[PDB]
Amino acid sequence: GMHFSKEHINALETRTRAHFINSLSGFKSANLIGTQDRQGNTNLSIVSSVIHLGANPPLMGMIIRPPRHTFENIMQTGLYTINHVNQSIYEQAHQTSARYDKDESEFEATGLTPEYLSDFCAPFVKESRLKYSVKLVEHQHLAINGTEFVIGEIVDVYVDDNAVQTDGFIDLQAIDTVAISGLDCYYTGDKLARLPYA
Amino acid sequence: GMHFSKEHINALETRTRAHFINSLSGFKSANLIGTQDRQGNTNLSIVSSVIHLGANPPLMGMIIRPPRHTFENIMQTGLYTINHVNQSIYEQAHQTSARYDKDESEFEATGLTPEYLSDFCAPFVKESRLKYSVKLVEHQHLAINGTEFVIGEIVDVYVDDNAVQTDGFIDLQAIDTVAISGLDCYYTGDKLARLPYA
Ligand SMILES: [Ca+2]
Ligand SMILES: [Ca+2]
Ligand SMILES: [Ca+2]
Ligand SMILES: [Ca+2]
Repeated sequence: GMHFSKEHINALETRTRAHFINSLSGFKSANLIGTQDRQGNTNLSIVSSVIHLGANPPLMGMIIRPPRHTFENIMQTGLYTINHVNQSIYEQAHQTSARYDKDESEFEATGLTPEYLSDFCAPFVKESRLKYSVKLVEHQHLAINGTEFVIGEIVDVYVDDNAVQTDGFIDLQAIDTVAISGLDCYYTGDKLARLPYA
Repeated sequence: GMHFSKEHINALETRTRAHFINSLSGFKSANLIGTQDRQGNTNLSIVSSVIHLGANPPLMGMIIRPPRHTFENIMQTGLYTINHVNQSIYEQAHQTSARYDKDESEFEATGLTPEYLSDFCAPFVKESRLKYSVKLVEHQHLAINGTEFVIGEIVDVYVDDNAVQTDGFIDLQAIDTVAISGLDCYYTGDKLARLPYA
């Protein structure tokens, strides 16, 4: 067993320490966040920080890193979409994180395709098999490191046919959702089992 | 494609809605949180909400659901361990979530084994292959649904030999870390690829 002390971790070069600490949370979700400004200019960003907050009411949280437009659009319009990345699109999803021209939509820049549904004024990713609209409820600034904790209410959900079981469970491996580890590693899930209420 | 509206989701029975909304974040990390009270009584809980907050300083966040002892111990002593669940121990990890006697340690109650390291006064899970000590920095109460957002600084990390690559990356599949989806589904990761800075 190897031991990395607090001092040893601080000694590491910035990028090495980044890969290392970002690996420590365990698996993370891979989601595309669809937004637009008030003039209808769209944006799309991959994030790995979507976190469940509750089912009643249905609340989802995410942490925004210390592009600017995704957070700015959310703050200005209060609307966004969350779209599962899947194995067919994880390369294009990853590409959204590149730095683009100020007015360059990551939808336009990549092979991903926007989609508007149910009068919701933020674009969905057409290629995503599980996605939902979200309305901003609260944002909390974390001064400890400059992150933003964005809290929103789930509105509408769209999911491939046959994916949602009668008890509400969705098999993420069956719809080919991908997971992330570290800053840049993508994985599919291989189901072990569902375990009953302990 | 199926569409579940806000109204449809609210119509679902509590447990069905729970499975459904908890599936929507995508994959989640599976971590055991080791704690003890001021008298040395230990506790252990599985959580699926550990989230990366930053690498400099190294901060990890977690959301505690709306057992009491894990949060109480953290608040009273300011110390806890975060331990990756792996394929060999996910059944026992799941069992920690059962309701136990007031003074019954989940270490004692399950096949998992406590371990103290480097003078840190919170127990580690011996069987975990990636684990770290954490010191409480901040806790924020979320009144929107009664959750607690617990923020701590990573102190010491312990990891199986050969797991940490020279660039800091840790292959979670190689150390057999497990992921969670929904409320009760466990998975291993099957690596697709690491992608370069876009
Ligand atoms: Ca050593
Ligand atoms: Ca496109
Ligand atoms: Ca329909
Ligand atoms: Ca035991």
